[PDB]
Amino acid sequence: HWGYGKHNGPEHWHKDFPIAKGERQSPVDIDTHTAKYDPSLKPLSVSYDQATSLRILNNGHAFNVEFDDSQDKAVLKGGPLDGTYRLIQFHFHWGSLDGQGSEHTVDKKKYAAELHLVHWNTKYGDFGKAVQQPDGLAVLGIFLKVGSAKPGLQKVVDVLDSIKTKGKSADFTNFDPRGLLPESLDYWTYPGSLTTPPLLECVTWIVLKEPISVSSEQVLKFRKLNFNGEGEPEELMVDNWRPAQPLKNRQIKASFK
Ligand SMILES: NS(=O)(=O)c1ccccc1
Ligand SMILES: [Zn+2]
Repeated sequence: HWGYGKHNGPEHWHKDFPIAKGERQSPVDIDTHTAKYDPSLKPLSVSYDQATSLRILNNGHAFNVEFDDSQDKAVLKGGPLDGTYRLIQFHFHWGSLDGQGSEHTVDKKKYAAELHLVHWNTKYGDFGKAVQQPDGLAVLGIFLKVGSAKPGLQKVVDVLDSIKTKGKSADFTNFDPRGLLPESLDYWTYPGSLTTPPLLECVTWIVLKEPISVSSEQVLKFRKLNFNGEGEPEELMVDNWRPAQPLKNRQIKASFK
């Protein structure tokens, strides 16, 4: 099965998932000087006040905080998006060291980690149908740098001990994802894909320019998670990021002048 090891990592994925070499793969390097301000972008609206988190799960690749998406509770609208996109889950990608871990890069700079808030287009009824559409998903990406602690992340950090290994889950109700955002909503946007198999080309990426700061201690606890299941040889869950892919026939647009 696919993973992030030398034997099953990003360089191998194309053998099971040929779209890995496709025309709109993610992540990409964001060359800030080539990205162009787009006046046609509408104001971005992140509306998370009624979010209903449910559970946190170690899926053997990362951990997902899952939300109730049976109604328009936490939604993303505006910006490059047509219509309403509902939050279904968030997760992170991170490194073994502070100098790597992000999937997107900014002028080739790698951040320590990257948060993905995953949303599906409500016009398609469910997530499964949405991933059969070129505009099925919107992922809000947020970079993490190591510095001061992020208070809104601590509840996540403290529950990780209970989901150490693949397949473990825990209740995670009443978590407010608003606490994971930076001050500014300035962003870059481009059409791309899921960054893990099945690598489906359904995503409008919205990558915030301002990183959030998290403490060394917070990211260290991410690195104590395990890729393996309980009772199996320990393989630390680190470096669960795909590197930047060819931009090909795409333009990255900026929300800011
Ligand atoms: N990593 S990502 O593109 O946000 C992703 C989201 C949902 C499923 C698989 C991958
Ligand atoms: Zn992701």
